[PDB]
Amino acid sequence: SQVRQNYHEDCEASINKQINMELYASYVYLSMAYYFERDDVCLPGFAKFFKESSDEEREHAQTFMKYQNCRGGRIVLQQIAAPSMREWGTGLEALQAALDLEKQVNQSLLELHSTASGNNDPCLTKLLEDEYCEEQCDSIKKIGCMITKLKRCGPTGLGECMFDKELN
Amino acid sequence: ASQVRQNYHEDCEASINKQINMELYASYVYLSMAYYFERDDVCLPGFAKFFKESSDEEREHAQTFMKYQNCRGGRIVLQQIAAPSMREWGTGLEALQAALDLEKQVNQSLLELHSTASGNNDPCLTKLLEDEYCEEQCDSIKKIGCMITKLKRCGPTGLGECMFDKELN
Amino acid sequence: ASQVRQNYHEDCEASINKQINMELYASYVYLSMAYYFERDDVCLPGFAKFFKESSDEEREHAQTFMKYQNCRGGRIVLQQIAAPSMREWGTGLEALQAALDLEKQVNQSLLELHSTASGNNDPCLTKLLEDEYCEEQCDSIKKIGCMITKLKRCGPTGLGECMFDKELN
Amino acid sequence: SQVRQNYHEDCEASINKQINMELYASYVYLSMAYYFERDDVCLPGFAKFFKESSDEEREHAQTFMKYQNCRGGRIVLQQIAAPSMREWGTGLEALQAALDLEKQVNQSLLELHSTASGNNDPCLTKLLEDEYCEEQCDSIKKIGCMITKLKRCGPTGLGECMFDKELN
Amino acid sequence: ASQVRQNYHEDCEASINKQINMELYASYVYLSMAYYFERDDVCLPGFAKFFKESSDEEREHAQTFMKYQNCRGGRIVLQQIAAPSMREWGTGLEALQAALDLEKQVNQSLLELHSTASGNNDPCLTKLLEDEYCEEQCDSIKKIGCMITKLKRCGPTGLGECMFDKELN
Ligand SMILES: [Fe+3]
Ligand SMILES: [Fe+3]
Ligand SMILES: [Fe+3]
Ligand SMILES: [Fe+3]
Ligand SMILES: [Fe+3]
Ligand SMILES: [Fe+3]
Ligand SMILES: [Fe+3]
Ligand SMILES: [Fe+3]
Repeated sequence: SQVRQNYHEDCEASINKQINMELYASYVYLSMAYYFERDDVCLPGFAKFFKESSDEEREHAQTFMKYQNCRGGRIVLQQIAAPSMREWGTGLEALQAALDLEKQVNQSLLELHSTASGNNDPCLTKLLEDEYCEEQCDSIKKIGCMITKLKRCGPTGLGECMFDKELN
Repeated sequence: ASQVRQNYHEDCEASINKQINMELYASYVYLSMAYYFERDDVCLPGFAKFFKESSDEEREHAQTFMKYQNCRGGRIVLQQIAAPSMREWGTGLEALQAALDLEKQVNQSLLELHSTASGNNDPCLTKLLEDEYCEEQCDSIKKIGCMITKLKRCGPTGLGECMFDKELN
Repeated sequence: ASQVRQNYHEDCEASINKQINMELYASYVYLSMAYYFERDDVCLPGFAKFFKESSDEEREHAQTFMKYQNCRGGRIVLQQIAAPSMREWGTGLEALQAALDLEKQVNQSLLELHSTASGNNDPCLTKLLEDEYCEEQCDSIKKIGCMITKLKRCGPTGLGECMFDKELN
Repeated sequence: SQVRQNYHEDCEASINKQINMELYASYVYLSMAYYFERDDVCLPGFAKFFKESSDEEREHAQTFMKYQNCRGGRIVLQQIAAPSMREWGTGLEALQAALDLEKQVNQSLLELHSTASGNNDPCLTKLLEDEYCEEQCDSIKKIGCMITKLKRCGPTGLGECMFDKELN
Repeated sequence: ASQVRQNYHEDCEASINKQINMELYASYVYLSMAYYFERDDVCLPGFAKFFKESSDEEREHAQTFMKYQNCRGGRIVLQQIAAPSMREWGTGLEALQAALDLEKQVNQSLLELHSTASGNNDPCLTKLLEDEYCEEQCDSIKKIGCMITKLKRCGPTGLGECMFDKELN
């Protein structure tokens, strides 16, 4: 490829798995979002929050797809796994699953940060610092704080309603 | 002496410096509380905002006594600012109680500053205390006392703590 | 530990807390310089404003590390803020060379933290550390260096100190 | 009380009597105001002036009530005496009674200023200087000047009419 | 007496009248300084404007005490305004040190009035006196002190006097 320069083969394949990981995480958040719009659940604040996180994750994937093209590597998209669950239980259990999801996505980010370093691609490591750090710490903290807040407000009943309203 | 020094006693100057350190101390305390309420296991952003503002407020009060020192020709002597002895503030209610006690300590020290300036017939010092550390310091004490009262009523824990923090924000 | 914690070494936590203390101390020193230049026998409002803004900036840097400590689910442990090395900062030039030293000292501590953060596989700490030490410390250490050169040229005392203080303001 | 600090018991009770004194003075001015709206009197300038002074005094009372609460003392409101008169006579006699009223309210203010001083409440004395002085001297002078002016303009007849119009 | 009079000692009345005279004299002196610096062999318009505004301010202070005298139903008794101590005020620095002296002198008389007002149980006189002596006399005596320090630093004559006069303007 005419633009390819100092782009290791294994950085190329790791970028493709991060793309799949973000598309998957976007799919989970989509599952959670419409689970909370069910008639027997009906937590619209939760639903909006997970709709947006699913748009966010789909945007992160496209960011890694654009970086792939811009390095002259070639995107390899695979199947996107079905979400592990269909019914996410309570609002609290959804958030705990989402925190796990976010940590799973960001562990995978670190694994790609070491592959970028152990191949001397200074500018893929530059980009990953602007994902895995730049805003990852703000996002992991945000779900952590939501969990702390929901456990305080009382994780069921009226405390779950009040938490929903201040999400929305 | 000084150019701009006119009816300014020595132990007024040393009490002013003691007051500067006290305000800087209280500012540090509030800074401790502000970022405690931003820990991921706490997450009381309304509490955090209130104490961050009280921290800035206390710092500006320290600077008011610093300008007045310079202005009567005294000399600012700045000392070490001790860290709060206890930085696990616990609940929102425990922090408000510690804060109320802090406010009264600062105001006790000011009140003793007011007697020393009385036994020196430095009416300017007594006036500075009156124009700056009384109209709103009786308000700062009352607003905390009133937050305590509200937090107690709403229930000091759980859902009522949440709704208190919301109405604070 | 804390549930948001992920890849955060214990020695990084302690070094962030040391850096919070350095920035607060930095801020205290600049507070001293600011009100010393507001003394009725000094009256350099340019220097005074400069150090008072540097003192605010330093306090802001300290909160940046406090926020970050909370990010990674570490524990802010605040320490006593030492009294500044002196009270009389001498000429405007002496105050500036002391400030340059103080800046290099704070930046030195960032470097030790930077190595510690690199030898612990913490990409995001070194990213944060790298920005503060490099991005704008080649702003602030350069600008104080130029002020020192400019004040030596304009003449470090007398009329030249006056004109420097005006062009600062 | 959790906020109470350096607030002597006798400053607390004196604040309550000043509250009653201001509510009383507000009641007198209300009497004077509607006396001057009587069909056989009909001095609308006088009436407006006394309506406003009755609002003013009711506001001063509330100021002392807020200060009581803010020091953590407790408000004790008593009966409010009927005004000493029903018919205030001429405009001039109303003003002379009002000057007496104002001096009676401000003497009571001084008595509370000495109690605040002889108990070392620097910040109750601070507040009373912002009532008994801040504007008391301006207000006592204003009624004094009105009396001087009405005696000049001729205190009865057309001079009373002219004075009314420049009040209004 | 007068029918608005209430709690107003006879010796307070006489001391207010003395203070009216001091402020008018103060104002006259500053009038001298202003037009001396407008002489064709002096031509310092900065100093000239400064003293001409101080002369207006002093005249305003005098009317403040006149108004107050009327408040308490005392009698304004005006006295002859003495000629200023000289006509040639010398250097800008000498004029400023004379102004500092003049300000301290007027402020001295306020203090004697303050004690007289306190030893006569006149809370409102000392309140008024306290404000003028303290509130802005730590404005005006400090600002002249800083001008004196600044003019000594910039060099009290020659080019430095020029630059000071420009930064005044
Ligand atoms: Fe993500
Ligand atoms: Fe304070
Ligand atoms: Fe306060
Ligand atoms: Fe810094
Ligand atoms: Fe800096
Ligand atoms: Fe009244
Ligand atoms: Fe004056
Ligand atoms: Fe003056």
